[PDB]
Amino acid sequence: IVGGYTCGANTVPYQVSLNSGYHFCGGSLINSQWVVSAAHCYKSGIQVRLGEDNINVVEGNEQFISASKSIVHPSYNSNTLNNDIMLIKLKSAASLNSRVASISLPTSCASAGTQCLISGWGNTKSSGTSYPDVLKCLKAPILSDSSCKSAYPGQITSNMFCAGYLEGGKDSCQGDSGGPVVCSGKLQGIVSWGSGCAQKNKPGVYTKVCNYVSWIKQTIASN
Ligand SMILES: N=C(N)c1ccc(CNC(=O)[C@@H]2CCCN2C(=O)CNC2CCCCCC2)cc1
Ligand SMILES: [Ca+2]
Repeated sequence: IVGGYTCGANTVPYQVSLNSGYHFCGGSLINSQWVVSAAHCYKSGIQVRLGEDNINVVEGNEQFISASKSIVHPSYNSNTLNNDIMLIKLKSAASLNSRVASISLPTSCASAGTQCLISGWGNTKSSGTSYPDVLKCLKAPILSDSSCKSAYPGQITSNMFCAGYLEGGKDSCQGDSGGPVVCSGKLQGIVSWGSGCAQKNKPGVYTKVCNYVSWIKQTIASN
């Protein structure tokens, strides 16, 4: 997150870190057995880390649980990042508490202009690199689809939306991949892609979660 702030420990209790020896992606807890992340975060050997604030210090509220199964969206296209969404099953159910909580799925999509919270452990610099160890937060509005498509001609699909600031300085970034965009109490996006980070007229592009709720619900019910 570039241009954001320190959230504070466990103030985003649905935020997960995916670990394969190291943090490599975010995710969102949607019930005690399942996480949703980006398809481009797929890899073998994932451990889900819940209850995290400093990802390099054991502070006392963590739960580390191996994934038993990954399900990348059937229609994910890695070349275009269309349908950039993936479900991860936990080997054992998380113990849900005030620091380890699920986020609700949308009943409908969010409107342009709605303010959202984006969070993660990704790079905080727009030029160069610095990775935080505690969780960072950013308030950002959803942008109109027209502004989104003008920024990225021919590359935006119905399964994507932009959020952020066209003037630059505030955005998600590498390492935030797979993490949540929460608006009005619902998971509406997943950190997916963009051009650089926090560059002018290149806002963040997010997987449009409201298009996948039926797939998510049916998939979790059958797995
Ligand atoms: N909001 C931002 N500025 C932001 C930028 C980048 C990321 C991390 N994501 C990535 O780097 C992803 C995953 C692997 C390939 N990624 C890419 O973004 C590669 N570019 C795609 C492919 C080209 C056609 C349109 C799609 C964009 C996360 C956030
Ligand atoms: Ca920790």
